[PDB]
Amino acid sequence: MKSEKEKMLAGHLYNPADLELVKERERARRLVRLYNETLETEYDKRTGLLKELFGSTGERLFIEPNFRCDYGYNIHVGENFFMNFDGVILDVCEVRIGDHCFIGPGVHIYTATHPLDPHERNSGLEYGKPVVIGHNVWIGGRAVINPGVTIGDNAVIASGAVVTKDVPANAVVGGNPAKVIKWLK
Amino acid sequence: MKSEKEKMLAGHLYNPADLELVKERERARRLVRLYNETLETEYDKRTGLLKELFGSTGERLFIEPNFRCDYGYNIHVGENFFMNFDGVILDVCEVRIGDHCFIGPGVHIYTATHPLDPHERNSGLEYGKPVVIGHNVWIGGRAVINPGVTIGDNAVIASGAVVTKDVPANAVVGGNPAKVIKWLK
Amino acid sequence: MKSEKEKMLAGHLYNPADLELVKERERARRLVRLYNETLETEYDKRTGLLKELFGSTGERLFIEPNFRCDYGYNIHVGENFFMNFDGVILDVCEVRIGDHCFIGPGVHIYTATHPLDPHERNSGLEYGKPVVIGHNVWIGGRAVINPGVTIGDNAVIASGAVVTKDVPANAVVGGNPAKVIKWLK
Repeated sequence: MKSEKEKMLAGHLYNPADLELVKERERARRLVRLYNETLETEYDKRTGLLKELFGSTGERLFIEPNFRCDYGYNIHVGENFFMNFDGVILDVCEVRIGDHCFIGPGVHIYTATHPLDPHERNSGLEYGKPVVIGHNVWIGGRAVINPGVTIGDNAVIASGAVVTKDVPANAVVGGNPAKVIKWLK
Repeated sequence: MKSEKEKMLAGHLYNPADLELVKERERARRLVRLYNETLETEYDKRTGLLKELFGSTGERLFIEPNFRCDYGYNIHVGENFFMNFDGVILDVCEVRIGDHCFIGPGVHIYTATHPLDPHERNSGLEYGKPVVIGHNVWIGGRAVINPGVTIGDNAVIASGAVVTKDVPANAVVGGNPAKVIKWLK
Repeated sequence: MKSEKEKMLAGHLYNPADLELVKERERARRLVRLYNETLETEYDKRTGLLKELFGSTGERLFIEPNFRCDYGYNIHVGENFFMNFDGVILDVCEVRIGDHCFIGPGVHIYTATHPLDPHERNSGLEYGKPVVIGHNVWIGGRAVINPGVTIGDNAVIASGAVVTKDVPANAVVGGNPAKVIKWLK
């Protein structure tokens, strides 16, 4: 019989008050606290903390504080990852990001969600849907990436865009709900 | 013969530079500073601080740092209140929230506003309009709730929604300005 | 024969990893760290730190922590400047703001941008376009102001608005992409 963690990772309904999940969120918040307190010149300390926090990385990555996440271990980024100030990644399920990603400030990436149904939501059970972002993606500042979304290679998300569905490779999308506004290839 | 505080709470034009109001904002920011500095495992200290800061609460509530507000005492939340990372509540007038509220990260709830007219606005005088949120409401991350809005029981605010008008009970709204996208239950 | 800083300020492609630019960014973050750590009652220290950080100011200005910026010296504000909690100003190029500005919380002002082509963007070279904001402007909470935008005197930006083009004087804009929704006269 599946644990709440197994249920969470599998995209099934789970209880976030589970003791194992609580311990793991406290661990993520501890590492995030240490991260957000580092000085602007402590690059090596920052790299080390991020490689410890995330599930996987490439050689190089840089994130401006403040940063926020749920678990840490569900975040997998490619080479030369960059995220500007005040980002939030709710990584209840996997968040997999490709190489040479540029993410602007105040960007929120969500895998966490609730049942829409009033009665179901009030159970207090939640679930997640993974987010996949390809290579050479630019996510404009203040964008919102919703659970279950896949963004294709070379795509561009306009600043302030609320992305509610998959974004094709080589597309620029913007607005809310975001839609294709330009093709690059 | 009304004080600036009395005019503020009544929804009339008032001067925020008023000494009494300045002191109360200083007090809110002090409690918010103490709150934001608490460690991820300091649940009891957090509960205590929020109960001191807010006008009223139910038995249990939890907010992820960072949190910001203006006064504290104008915020009234129901049972099992949860607000995720980096929320802002500008509580110049009352913000009343029902039970079992789930609020995502980076959500802003405003009761503070200015005159549209330039001379009127440069008077420097401001005003407020209260916000009322019902029971079993889910406010998606990065939503904006404007002054004067009432959100009905069971409603869902999509991530990134900018809510400019009342939301019926059992409706799902999304967009900017938010509109009804479906009905529930 | 131009330095990366000279290309940056002139709106040309530049490399942010330039040693001079890195030094200058570290200075800005240092001063921003000192600013964000100030207590709610340290008004004089706050005023001094902002006049050090910014390119130019009027007599009086106040920003609620947290604040973020890239360089500081490209930010020029007019008399009686106010910015609420959790603002971000990416001042790769000049951000010039007039007198009596009220900026709500969580507002993002960008001058930094990337090429749309992924090979061109993957060069890692970036560029900037200045933002100009007139006098007596109200920027609603959670607005996003994109590079190259000019906002006219007495304009009002609705909360949550994503401003992708110039805003006429005496106009109210709202939405994403923002459009004029009311003329003030």
